[PDB]
Amino acid sequence: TAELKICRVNRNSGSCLGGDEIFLLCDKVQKEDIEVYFTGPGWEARGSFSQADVHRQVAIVFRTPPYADPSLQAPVRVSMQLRRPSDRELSEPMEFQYLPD
Amino acid sequence: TAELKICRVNRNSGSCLGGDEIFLLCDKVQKEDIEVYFTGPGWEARGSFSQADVHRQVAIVFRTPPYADPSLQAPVRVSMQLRRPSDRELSEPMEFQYLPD
Repeated sequence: TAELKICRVNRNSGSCLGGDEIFLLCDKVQKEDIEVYFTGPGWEARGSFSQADVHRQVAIVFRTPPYADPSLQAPVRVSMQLRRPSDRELSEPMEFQYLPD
Repeated sequence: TAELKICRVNRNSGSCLGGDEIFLLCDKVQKEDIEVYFTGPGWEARGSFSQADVHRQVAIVFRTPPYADPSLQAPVRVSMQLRRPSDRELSEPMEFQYLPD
């Protein structure tokens, strides 16, 4: 919200086993102070990427973490958004669906 | 090379039928003065996108053009570069494999 805005992603669905490469275009973030959060009832994990994975401050390339359930028979919706660890500011969520692999 | 540089892509392969969504991260570009130049023996096609697909001057999301031949029975490797129409500037080539489809 406010400052944190996801402009586009390459995909918004993905295996519950994690490891899907995600291209996230956004407004200015600071590689040193940024994270990509996945949230749902009883669960929360971050996408994996390095400061190096943040492109010109307006793009993040990371891998989705595995969902809390690897034995998913159907899709589970989860909120994916930018988190600034220092102040916990969150971007507006974007629906992500972990599906059965 | 110099002005033009492709930093990262979501994929380096796709249907010879074209229309695959590509996320290309690059050094700074002019949206009105930028194109994605696919080149091959006696062939050159272009990435389809609008100036709105250029995210903050350092990213382009485009649909690949179809390959010269739809009857691909094997993968064919072609070039993929950034091009700046105004001065015919070219970035170094990145390989892109068109696949049978």
